Amino acid sequence: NLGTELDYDTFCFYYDWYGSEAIDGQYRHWAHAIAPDPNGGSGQNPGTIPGTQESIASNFYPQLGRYSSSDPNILTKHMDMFVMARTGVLALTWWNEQDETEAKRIGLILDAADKKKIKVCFHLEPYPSRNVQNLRENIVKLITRYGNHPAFYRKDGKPLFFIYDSYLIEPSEWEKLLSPGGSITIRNTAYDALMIGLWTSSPTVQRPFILNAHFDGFYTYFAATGFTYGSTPTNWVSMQKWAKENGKIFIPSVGPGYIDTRIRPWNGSVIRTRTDGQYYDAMYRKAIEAGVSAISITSFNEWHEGSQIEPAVPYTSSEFTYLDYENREPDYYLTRTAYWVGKFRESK
Ligand SMILES: OC[C@H]1O[C@H](O[C@H]2[C@@H](O)[C@H](O)[C@@H](CO)O[C@@H]2O)[C@@H](O)[C@@H](O)[C@@H]1O
Ligand SMILES: OC[C@H]1NC[C@@H](O)[C@@H](O[C@H]2O[C@H](CO)[C@@H](O)[C@H](O)[C@H]2O)[C@@H]1O
Repeated sequence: NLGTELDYDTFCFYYDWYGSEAIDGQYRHWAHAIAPDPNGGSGQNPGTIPGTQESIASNFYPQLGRYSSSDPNILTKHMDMFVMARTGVLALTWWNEQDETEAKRIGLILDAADKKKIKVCFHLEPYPSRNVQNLRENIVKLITRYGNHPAFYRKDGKPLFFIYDSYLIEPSEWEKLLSPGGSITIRNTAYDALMIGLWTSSPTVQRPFILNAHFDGFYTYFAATGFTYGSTPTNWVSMQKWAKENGKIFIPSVGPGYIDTRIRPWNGSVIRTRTDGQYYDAMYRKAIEAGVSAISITSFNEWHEGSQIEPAVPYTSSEFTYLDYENREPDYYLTRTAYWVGKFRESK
């Protein structure tokens, strides 16, 4: 009873797409295309970020440098950072890449997590031609391949998946997978799981979707307050009330800030400034105050979107002057997370 234990109802969104030239053949994701402006006309030549030491695809700079997500020693350090933050579940981005380098990374992550008693669940992304049939096939593959790993997450005996952009699939399709009567149901099978869909817009649209698709719960993802109805924290009390009334699990997503203008220069309206951690505090406070049973954190290391709690350091190159953690130390967002985990556990 030290107040330092991992919390297993706290989920931190984790990305394993970073590479080094040495380990992966390229500085993967540190190099990144610059997205054209959706409202910016037809002849755009936006360019790319080369992913050199001076110029990486983030408005911030990692304390660990241009790391490889395949590097066992980087993984060990990340797991130690999870321990520091008291975040007991790593929610791994999963893009269905069906290649051996990804299979290797997933094994390394599970192994490194287990050494620190961290758990892993999968964040199922909108991969090409994703539909309920191949989703089932991939759920089967993941549970079969990893269900016996000691680090594989379970809640009251069930695996848990977050489904990004779930709303892109019709409720009549979801019901085949998620209804107890569905033609390809996972309910009452070896592959049953808590399915947590992405709540985006207004209750008028989202309430029937969640009910008719038979999702077990919902999350909101976006670190930038106000980006969607779901990511507007003043809605969370109301959202929790509905969740409780309808037997659903609400897992609001909290983040320390947002900025993606290195890769999306036209997207400045979505910037949310960290102000020495006050933004993080405000958002985490709203989640706890809503009376939820679980909280998700956006993100551990989505460096592109500037939502990361992973330690960042001050850096000025000839190419760019990076943002940093201002008056706070590089590990401030890890220790502040630990602080909020404590408060969460206090009132659970
Ligand atoms: O405009 C860039 C925007 O893209 C991403 O969000 C998109 C999508 O995933 C979401 O489902 C909807 C919800 O309204 O919005 C976009 O279409 C995110 O990367 C976001 O942070 C970013 O601003
Ligand atoms: O994990 C859910 C959701 N979060 C924000 C992004 O990480 C998004 O993925 C895409 O955008 C990133 C850059 O922010 C890009 O590098 C990646 O290729 C896209 O998939 C993700 O689905």
